[PDB]
Amino acid sequence: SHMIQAYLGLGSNIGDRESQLNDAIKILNEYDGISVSNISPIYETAPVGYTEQPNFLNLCVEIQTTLTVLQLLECCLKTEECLHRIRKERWGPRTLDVDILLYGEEMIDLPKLSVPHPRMNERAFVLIPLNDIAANVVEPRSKLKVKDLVFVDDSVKRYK
Ligand SMILES: Nc1nc2[nH]c(S)nc2c(=O)[nH]1
Repeated sequence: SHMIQAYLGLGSNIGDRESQLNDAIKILNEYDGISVSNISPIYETAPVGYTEQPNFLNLCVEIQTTLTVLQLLECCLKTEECLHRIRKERWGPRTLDVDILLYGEEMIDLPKLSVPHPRMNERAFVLIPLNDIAANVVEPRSKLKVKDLVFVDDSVKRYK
């Protein structure tokens, strides 16, 4: 029953984006082994990867968890599946991504999962809201605290 502090990155660009983020946090906190303990501000962020698609809202969440990293990944996938479900066929699918950004101070390298997220230091839509709740946490690949990894990116703006 060793409690680990972990940080998750959440994002949605289709549908009621703020509602997708809020629901994901609520679902995650409903698992017995996960307690949501802090939430970053939401940021609106230009899309990374394909450029012709809507802007994302992104945030990060701090959790206190007794789950293993792979148990945590299970809860994340179960939460994505759930919030992807269509409401009305004609309104289209909904999106939500939930990624594990940090799990304690551990480095994990498995075929099914790398934590810290391996290219997360490339992504302002991760590091800017991460810095609001995890400024002093050391990211173990780089050995930098989040506050020192974070960089200026004008494509990421506070949403509210
Ligand atoms: N800004 C931004 N771009 C993204 N591309 C994918 S895929 N996922 C995301 C995301 O969550 N945010």
